[PDB]
Amino acid sequence: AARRRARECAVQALYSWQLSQNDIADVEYQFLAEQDVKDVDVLYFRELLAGVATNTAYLDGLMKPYLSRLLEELGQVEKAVLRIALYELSKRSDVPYKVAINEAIELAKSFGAEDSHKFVNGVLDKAAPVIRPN
RNA sequence: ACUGCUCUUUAACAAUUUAUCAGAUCUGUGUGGGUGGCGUGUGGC
Repeated sequence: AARRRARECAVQALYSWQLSQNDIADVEYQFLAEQDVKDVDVLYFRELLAGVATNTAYLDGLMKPYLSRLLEELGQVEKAVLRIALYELSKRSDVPYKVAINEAIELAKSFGAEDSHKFVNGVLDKAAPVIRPN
């Protein structure tokens, strides 16, 4: 509710970030200004704002040859969701493959484009090597 | 400590009923166009 789902409490921010292209600090500023969210540990809020570090590219660079399609064609919602889910394990190292990927599959159902989970799960099998000591 | 372990490689068609051989006008700036009603009073004839 609070710890894990925290991600999907602020993927909006990510989305808006990946659409606004402004200062991420002001991004979280306007986001917390939008509503008082209590299903998120503010430490995970700081993680989400830390999810700006350039390895973002690298994590899509992680799958850059491991892609079924192009990158920009992956919608901004999928872009942000997958980018933060890989920011868990590509630079932040929060949890193993099963836990974080169950998260990335369950907490994108109220945002996906009616089929997002199939492709994110089929391409996220790259999450197995990124933590090989699974 | 003590709600939280993969669901498995992206949108997912409406179009529809004789019938066919396709079957000259692109003007104006000539110009009229850019204080009274009523009442009362007075006086006159």
